[PDB]
Amino acid sequence: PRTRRRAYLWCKEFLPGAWRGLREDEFHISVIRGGLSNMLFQCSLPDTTATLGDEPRKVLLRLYGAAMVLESVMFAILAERSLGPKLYGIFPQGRLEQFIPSRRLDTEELSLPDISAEIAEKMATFHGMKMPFNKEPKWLFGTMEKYLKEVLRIKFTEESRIKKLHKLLSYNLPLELENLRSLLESTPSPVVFCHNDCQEGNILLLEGRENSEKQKLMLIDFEYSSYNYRGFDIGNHFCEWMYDYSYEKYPFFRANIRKYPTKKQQLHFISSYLPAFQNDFENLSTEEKSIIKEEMLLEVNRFALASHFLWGLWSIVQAKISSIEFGYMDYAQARFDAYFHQKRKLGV
Ligand SMILES: COc1cccc(NC(=O)[C@H]2CC[C@@H](n3cnc4c(N)nc(-c5ccncc5)nc43)CC2)c1
Ligand SMILES: [Mg+2]
Repeated sequence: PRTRRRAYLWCKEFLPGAWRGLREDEFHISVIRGGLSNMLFQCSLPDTTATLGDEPRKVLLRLYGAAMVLESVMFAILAERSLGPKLYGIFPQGRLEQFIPSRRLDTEELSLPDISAEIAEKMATFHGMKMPFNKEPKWLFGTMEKYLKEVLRIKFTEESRIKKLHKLLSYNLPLELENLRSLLESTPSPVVFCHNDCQEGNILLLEGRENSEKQKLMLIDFEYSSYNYRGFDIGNHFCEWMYDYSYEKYPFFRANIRKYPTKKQQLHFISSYLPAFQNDFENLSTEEKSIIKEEMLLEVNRFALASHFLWGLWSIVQAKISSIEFGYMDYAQARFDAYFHQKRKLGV
């Protein structure tokens, strides 16, 4: 399109070497993810054109479509620190990032011992770093209260969605949030820099590193990241073991309660997290380690309720406003079913 030109100009003007002197009739762009927001494209030199210096042959273009300062600063910082794709270009419409040869993980891979251990280690790393953002943990209850406010105001026109929403509203979401509030306020959890969306779709498996045991993954997509309770980040990740967003028919996901990590799988994950986060931890006694882990299991199982609640509310608002083809109302109902299931399991 016209879009094609613009993208050519971005690459020509922002990228070094071969790119600088490149013609419009040599530009290779393809869609990776279309839509109206956060569109993703692959852009590349002709296979035929040689590279002057260090310039990449392929880049990823992200377009904002339809807090900008914050996300940009964070992405740049993560690039500088080698915990994210390099930033090659930034502009009002979007950015040019490094193209990492890789694929996203699938849902079932989250439970593989070595994958899970590395995710825990990466999360521990992310959690231990300093970022120029507000350190007060207002994000969790702030976001829930914001989405709850939207939810309570939403009017659907179509009858199907009116009834689905009516069933969700019948839980008494305001009162249930206060129930969650008293539970979580009685559960100490350290405030750390949280990814807040640590799912398979945000975890790259690096090409050529598949044989590495401990270093084959990169966490990406920090758009929800904030200082938050560590319980949320781990609990949210555990919840993600149940949800597979690759299903190709309506509602475009599958939920499987049975796939929530067992006590053993949770212990495996936190056994890998804790030494990467707490430098002393390795040197503690067996009983002290055991005490910490048992406490941490209670912590993250309770914060998993907020994952269900927050993303359930979020998903209701998305049904009203999103352009993505996804069964948002059914996903909201699946999160709320898991919320009540997890409360029954915990006895809270
Ligand atoms: C609707 O189809 C989709 C939706 C999202 C992502 C994808 N495809 C991929 O993620 C593939 C594996 C990773 C590939 N990749 C190489 N470098 C990448 C980069 N820097 N970012 C992302 C990326 C960014 C935000 N969300 C998902 C992936 N992806 C990068 C792109 C192709 C396909
Ligand atoms: Mg994402």
